[PDB]
Amino acid sequence: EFMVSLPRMVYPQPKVLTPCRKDVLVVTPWLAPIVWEGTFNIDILNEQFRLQNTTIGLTVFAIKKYVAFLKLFLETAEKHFMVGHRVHYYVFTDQPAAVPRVTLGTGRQLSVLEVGRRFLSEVDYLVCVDVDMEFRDHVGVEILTPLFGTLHPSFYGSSREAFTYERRPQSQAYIPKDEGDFYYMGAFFGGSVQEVQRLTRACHQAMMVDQANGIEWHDCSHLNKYLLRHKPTKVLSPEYLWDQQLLGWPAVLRKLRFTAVP
Ligand SMILES: [Hg+2]
Ligand SMILES: [Hg+2]
Ligand SMILES: [Hg+2]
Ligand SMILES: [Hg+2]
Ligand SMILES: [Hg+2]
Repeated sequence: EFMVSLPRMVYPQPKVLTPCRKDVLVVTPWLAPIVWEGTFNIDILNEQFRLQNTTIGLTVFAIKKYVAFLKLFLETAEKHFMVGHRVHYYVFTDQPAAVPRVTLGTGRQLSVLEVGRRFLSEVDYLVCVDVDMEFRDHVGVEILTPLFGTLHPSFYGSSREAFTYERRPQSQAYIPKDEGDFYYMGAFFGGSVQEVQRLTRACHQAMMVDQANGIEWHDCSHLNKYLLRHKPTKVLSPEYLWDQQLLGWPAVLRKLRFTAVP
């Protein structure tokens, strides 16, 4: 779409001969940024996305006992997720009446969809996350792109042969030992509505094929196969999907933004 000029802004000059980070990879081999603290100026990005009147959809499934995680999830999203931008939460649940009444900031809305094209007209981007989580620091427009995945926090330092991809050749999710860029976790992915729908359609079909052939990480295996074959346009660092009880707070993580609930 047509993009208006940015206003005058005052910020430190980028330093061509100073790397952002010397401890981590900040760009994939297909030139997608890998999003770590210290790589982005959020004021620039906020301007760019507000000038497009960007709306972000946040989708969460909360079935059976998982409804209990909604209150903390939504309260913390209010403090940390896309603050200043238009947000539409979509809570898919078998217990609509048990969704807690959480107070939202202006320009933010929540829809409860009961489970046993709306997204295209309502939001620009869709972000798909697990509900048994809390935001502890900024998660903002720096993630937005046509298609993103997030590095699994248990495997970011692992060699690809150790990745727990699907290794049975009979599965549609099969990845051999000599293939793989990263191990992505399904607990946080997203993109444009069109790209997220492409992904979820592909995954659903591959899973149907495997079921027909008698074969069943499941969600993570199919995601990982899709993102191998359709490279994400941004990758989120493990700042964006962490478990402090399991993994601590290593020096490489400057912020812990979205985490497991103890
Ligand atoms: Hg930098
Ligand atoms: Hg989704
Ligand atoms: Hg989702
Ligand atoms: Hg897939
Ligand atoms: Hg998937």
